[PDB]
Amino acid sequence: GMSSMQHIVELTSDLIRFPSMHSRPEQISRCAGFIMDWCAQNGIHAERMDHDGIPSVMVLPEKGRAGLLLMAHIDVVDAEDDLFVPRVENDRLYGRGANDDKYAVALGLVMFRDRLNALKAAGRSQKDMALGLLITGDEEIGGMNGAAKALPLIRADYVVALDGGNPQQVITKEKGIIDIKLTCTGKAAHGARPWMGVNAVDLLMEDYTRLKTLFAEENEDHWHRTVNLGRIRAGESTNKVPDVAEGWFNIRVTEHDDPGALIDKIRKTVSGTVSIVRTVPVFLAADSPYTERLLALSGATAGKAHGASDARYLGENGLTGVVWGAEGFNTLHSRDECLHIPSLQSIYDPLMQLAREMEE
Amino acid sequence: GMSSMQHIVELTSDLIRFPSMHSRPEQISRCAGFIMDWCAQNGIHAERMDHDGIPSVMVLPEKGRAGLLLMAHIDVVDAEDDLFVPRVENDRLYGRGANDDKYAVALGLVMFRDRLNALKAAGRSQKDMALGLLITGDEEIGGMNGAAKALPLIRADYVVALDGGNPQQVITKEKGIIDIKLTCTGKAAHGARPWMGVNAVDLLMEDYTRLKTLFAEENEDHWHRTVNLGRIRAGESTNKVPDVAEGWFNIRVTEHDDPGALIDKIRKTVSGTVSIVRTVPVFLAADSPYTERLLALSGATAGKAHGASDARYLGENGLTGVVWGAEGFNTLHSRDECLHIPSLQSIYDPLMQLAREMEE
Repeated sequence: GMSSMQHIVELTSDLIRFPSMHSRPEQISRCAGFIMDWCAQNGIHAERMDHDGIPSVMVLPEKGRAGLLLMAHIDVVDAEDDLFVPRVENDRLYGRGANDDKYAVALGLVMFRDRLNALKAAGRSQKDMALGLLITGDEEIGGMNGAAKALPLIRADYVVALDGGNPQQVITKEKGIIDIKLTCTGKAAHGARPWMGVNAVDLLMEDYTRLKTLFAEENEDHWHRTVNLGRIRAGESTNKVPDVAEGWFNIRVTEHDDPGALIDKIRKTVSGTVSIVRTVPVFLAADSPYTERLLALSGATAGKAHGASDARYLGENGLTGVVWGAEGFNTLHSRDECLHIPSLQSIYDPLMQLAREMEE
Repeated sequence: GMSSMQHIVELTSDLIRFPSMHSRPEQISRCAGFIMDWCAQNGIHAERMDHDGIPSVMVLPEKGRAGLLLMAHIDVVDAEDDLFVPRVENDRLYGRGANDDKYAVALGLVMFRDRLNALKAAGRSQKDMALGLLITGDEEIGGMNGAAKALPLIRADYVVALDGGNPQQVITKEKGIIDIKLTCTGKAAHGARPWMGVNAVDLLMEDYTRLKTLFAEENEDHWHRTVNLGRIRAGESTNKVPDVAEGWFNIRVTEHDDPGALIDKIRKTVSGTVSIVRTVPVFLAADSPYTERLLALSGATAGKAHGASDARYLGENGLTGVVWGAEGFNTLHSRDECLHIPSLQSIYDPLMQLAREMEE
């Protein structure tokens, strides 16, 4: 018989082979179908939902409920083709999704199987489980059709979003997001006589300089608000002075940067008009005896992360939880993406003990 | 007199009703077809040829030859629908192509018909004409399939490109054009950790700042090289650091600015990669007794202009000519586009006299 550790690496490797990028929606779907089949072949009842083309799989003690809910996702960021061929080197598994986030999917699936098999041997059944899984297909694009739709269906006592941190760091804080569009209006003219116009790109550049002044803080841990000019658009014809320029900025906020105040200050600082595209709140984990117990069981300490996750949906659903994960050496979203294989046990052991303590 | 010019107003108005934009090649073709039918109906022998959907309509005394060739174009830049319904008010004809350039087409055709009928009444025929017409369908996109193809087939003593200047100014010099694309490559990163990337938009903006320092010459008539950033594009997702940014620049050059030297200097100065979209040489009219006679007949003075035209093809075909035209109040390419109707006589009379002098 194969070890659970080896089962997880094998399953993770299988999942990696689906190039489940958002530009390949049928691959996200097929990867979810593979999961449904894996559950089926293991005697595990799972339920699939699909919302506006995004699949989520729920693997629960019973419909609508779990004790300890593990939340993970099967969508991945873009990679070149070679990163969809998993490989092991020394104690590392390499590939897109090795640490973000297919190992977590594999780990939760194996944990569920393992514990269900133990309960069955004792004459108990899936309804006796405390552990449940939520596996979604759109975390990388903000979770609107995945976690946002699935979480309202699940009464859970505690949620671990297995998509961040490391074995020593349970994430209790993540930066929020304000995406804005700045529109600068100049004056059209013929490119043959451009002194008769006012180039709206030059205006947008002047505003960008001004906007950067509100993002002047720096420190070693980069724990401060940041701004990123993600997209710019101006003009159509090469030979006209453009009269409208648009820049889309991705602002990240700490818990101390009130978004409303910051929006007001930005509007006072720039000459162009500022529209708000979307906000994502800072994640602040609720105080919980489950968190204290997880820290005791794991030896991790509470930490903070730059990126937002599906943990942003816990509060709107009155759920409590944290972000956690195995060791990826900060290689997420890169060609070097890997998983430290031995670190799987560091996650499995405390989560399994927690789940068992939560059983009746 | 005005009743005779009214024939040109009417014909121009009919031509304006064809939305002969490049996105509507069938309308360019149909408008050329209308012209061919008009010639036949008026007892004028005309010839059409096409290259990649661009018509050239030639109305000549004999195959391959004219004395005074008038060169004009039927293609127009885009407009809203209401600009294709011609209207007259306050001594002005309004619509797309009213001044750029369907009035000139109409003017040439009416000149040709008027003089031809007089010749026929005196027992002469089309072979005895001095006047010829070249009507093309791609001046607005650079003429490579119109004027570029027709001019090598026509020997003319003098050419008037009726597509610029005004009744007081015969244009003997036009700036050249260099159209470039600048591509800057940075380093992708997630917008949550932007310090891990290099923003290609910042790179492009920095190169644009550099590029401006090569266009620092100033003088009171703006007779110097210029640069216009016409279009900028970077990014898809707000939440990534963009790794490629593109800008398209329209550069104008005087006779003093060698285009190869300037391109080389640009490439040396900017960090990004510069691709040449196209170049158009400076137009410098050859000295000619025909120009001196036209000035005498019209009371115009020689001038220079910032924009370019199909006159840029004269020199490479060994032809002598100038740019001239009726009064459009600089409303080309605008919603206000119009022709001052009384200016037609000011163009008709000197050109008709010059042509008669070339018969003798």
